[PDB]
Amino acid sequence: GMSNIYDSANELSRGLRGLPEYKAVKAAKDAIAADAEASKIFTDYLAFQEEIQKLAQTGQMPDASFQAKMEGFGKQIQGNSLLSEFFTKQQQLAIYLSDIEKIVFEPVSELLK
Amino acid sequence: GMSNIYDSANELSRGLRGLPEYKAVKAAKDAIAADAEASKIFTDYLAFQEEIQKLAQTGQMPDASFQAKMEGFGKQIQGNSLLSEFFTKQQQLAIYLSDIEKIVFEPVSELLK
Amino acid sequence: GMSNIYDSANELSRGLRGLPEYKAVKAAKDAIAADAEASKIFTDYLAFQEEIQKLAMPDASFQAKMEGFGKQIQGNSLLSEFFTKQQQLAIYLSDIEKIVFEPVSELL
Amino acid sequence: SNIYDSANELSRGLRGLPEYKAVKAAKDAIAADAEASKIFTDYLAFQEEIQKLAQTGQMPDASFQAKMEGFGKQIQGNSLLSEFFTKQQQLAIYLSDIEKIVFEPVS
Repeated sequence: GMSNIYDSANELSRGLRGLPEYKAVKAAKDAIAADAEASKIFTDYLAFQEEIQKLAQTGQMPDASFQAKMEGFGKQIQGNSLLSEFFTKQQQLAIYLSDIEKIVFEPVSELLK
Repeated sequence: GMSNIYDSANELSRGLRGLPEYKAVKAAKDAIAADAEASKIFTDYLAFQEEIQKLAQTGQMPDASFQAKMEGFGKQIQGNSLLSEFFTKQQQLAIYLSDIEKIVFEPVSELLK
Repeated sequence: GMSNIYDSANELSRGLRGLPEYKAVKAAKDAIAADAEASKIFTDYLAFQEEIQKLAMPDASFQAKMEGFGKQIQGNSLLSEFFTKQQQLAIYLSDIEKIVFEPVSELL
Repeated sequence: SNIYDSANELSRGLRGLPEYKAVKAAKDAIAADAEASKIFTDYLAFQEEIQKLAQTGQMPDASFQAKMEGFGKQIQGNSLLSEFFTKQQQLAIYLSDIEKIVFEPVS
């Protein structure tokens, strides 16, 4: 009953970790970590995440510094094979997980109505 | 392959629907839709929640007005037994839902944190 | 042009710090800092702020916890003095912000 | 030297900044061009999106990074947008300082 929920959650989990797209993102993270150059840009993009929370108090007008700074980081990612691999594999996975979400939480949607 | 992932996602939703906890929130939510006044407080509460979580991106505490508002909603909830039955029962369902979140969906998102 | 902006800015800054409403709030926050009991409730309440992020259906757990801190606040005089005063100040500040940034508003 | 007087004096100084004047000029020009205006409107909708994405703790994904990259190209390829985004950086320093100096010591 409760066991059903956790049995199915576990096998759904295992199944997703078996996807070539999961394998690829994880291997890609490991390759960023082994690479000085990739790793440094990743760590800085990570640190840039809080500048995005700044934005959303200080953001009625378009923030030109932010634009340039985010765009800069973008171009660094595109020019680094390890980083663009990570983000494109991550994106493919999040696409697939989003359709699984829809199935899994349909009984909850039924409760918002 | 992606077939068996879908089978597992479909099986997990069934389990959710099999939870007595799920069953109890569904009965509570319907009893609220039958009542025109519990619906209005419920509707009003939901808009108040989304007001609260707009403070999520300012990192500011809820002030005396939000506190005053929540006191009000809390009196309305406790003195309306359709509302109080739903709130008590949603808490019990909530644990399962956040467990599913945790086991299945959060890991892909964490790739970005 | 620039010096002007910076002088007016200084003047307004010192003016706001000299408002009785600003002082009332600073004195009330200091009183919390000096009361071991209020200090802890306040700290706890600060820590509940990461839970309104997690607020990413009505969350019953959240309403109860939030309702709970509200009552802890109304039950503590130092806390209920801080929040009341802080609100009075917030209305001034917001008035002033409207004036100062009206030229930016026109840009939107 | 009361607060309303200082706050009014301060906003009039803003109006007087060449940096302000240069941003108003570039916003109005943009207002009068359908091309530039829709990108502006879209960019702003996208800022909102970044802002809401923000609070999740995540990095912007490949898709957000690509949206940003698209807008970058559009701003750099459109003259009225280039003028605005450049003049906005310069004004931003003054707006920030006012925030820093006036408001955060009482908030």
